Amino acid sequence: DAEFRHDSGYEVHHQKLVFFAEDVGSNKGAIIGLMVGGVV
Amino acid sequence: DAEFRHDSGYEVHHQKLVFFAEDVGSNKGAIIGLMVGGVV
Amino acid sequence: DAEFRHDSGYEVHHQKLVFFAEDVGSNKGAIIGLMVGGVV
Amino acid sequence: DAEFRHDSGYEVHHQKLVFFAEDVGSNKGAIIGLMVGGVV
Amino acid sequence: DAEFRHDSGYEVHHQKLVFFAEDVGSNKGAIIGLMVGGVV
Amino acid sequence: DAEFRHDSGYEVHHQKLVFFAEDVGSNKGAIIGLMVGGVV
Amino acid sequence: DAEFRHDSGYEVHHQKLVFFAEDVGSNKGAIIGLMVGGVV
Amino acid sequence: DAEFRHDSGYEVHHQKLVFFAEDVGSNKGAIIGLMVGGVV
Amino acid sequence: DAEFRHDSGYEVHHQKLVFFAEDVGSNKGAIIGLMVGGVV
Amino acid sequence: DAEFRHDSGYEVHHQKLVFFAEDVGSNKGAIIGLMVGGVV
Repeated sequence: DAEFRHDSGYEVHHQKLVFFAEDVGSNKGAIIGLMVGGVV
Repeated sequence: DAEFRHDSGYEVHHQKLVFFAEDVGSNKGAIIGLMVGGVV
Repeated sequence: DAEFRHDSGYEVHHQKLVFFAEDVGSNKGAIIGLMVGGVV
Repeated sequence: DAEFRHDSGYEVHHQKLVFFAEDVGSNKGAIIGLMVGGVV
Repeated sequence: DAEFRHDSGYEVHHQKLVFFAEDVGSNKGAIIGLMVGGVV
Repeated sequence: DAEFRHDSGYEVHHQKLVFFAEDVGSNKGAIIGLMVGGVV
Repeated sequence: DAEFRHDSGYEVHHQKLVFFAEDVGSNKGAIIGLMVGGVV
Repeated sequence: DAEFRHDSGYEVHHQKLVFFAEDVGSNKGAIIGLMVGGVV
Repeated sequence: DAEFRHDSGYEVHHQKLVFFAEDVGSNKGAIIGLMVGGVV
Repeated sequence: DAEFRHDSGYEVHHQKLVFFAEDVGSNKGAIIGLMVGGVV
């Protein structure tokens, strides 16, 4: 319901070689998965 | 409803590389999984 | 609703590499798994 | 009351590599597992 | 009032590699497991 | 032709789904690897 | 050296899922490192 | 000692899921590692 | 002493789940490590 | 007499689940280690 009202939080403050999934407010009741990798 | 116009703050940072998921408020009953690997 | 009239704060930061599931408030009746590996 | 006003805390500042599941407040009737491996 | 006092602070950090699965303050009725291995 | 001759080896043969990197005869020199995950 | 266009083998298959990396008898510098995971 | 001209073949047969990695010959000055995990 | 059979041979195979990490035939000055876990 | 030979020239397997990590043939100036764990 409430989400576009204000920022429930924050992430990231300037960096290199970084990735993520920013999802807040209300999650969904199901299934989720993710994978990542890097060399050197 | 679950989070009124309150404060709450979050920030992410790192050096080389970083990744993940960000979910605040109230999670639901489901399933989640993640994996990561690197070779140097 | 949990997280009654409050603020709460959290921050994450590492060097080499870091990953995880950043979630504030409280856990729920579900399942979660994570795995990571690196070669030096 | 569970938590309090102002920043509740923080996690992850500096270190080689780290991963896991972060959840404040109180844990619920669920299950969690994680594993990591590295070769020198 | 619960864990120790009102406002507080928390941060995660160490060496080599570290991982955990749980909530700060206190734990509840649940289950968790962790394993790690490496070769010198 | 050190790569044909008779039947070097064999196994199972035929499947529902498969993925990887087939490298025979010759290969590269350095470092190789990555990370992958699948559900169900 | 017996590596340039040498022999490897055969295999892989069944009726589910398979993943990995196979290279002819040619083990060079840092090679073959990573991690993988899957859930049912 | 090594595979001095004497045939060479390898085959892998699994069922549910299988993963692996390695050089079919001689492990020279290098390093290799792998990790895998699965949950019901 | 070092391989001694027609059709060379083969390696890797199982049912439920299996993992292997190591150079075939012979090995030299190197290092290898692997770890795996499952819950069910 | 060669060490526990099961890789090259043969087949690698077991029951339910199995894993292995080490140099097969002759243990020279090298090091290898592996670990695994599982729960109900």
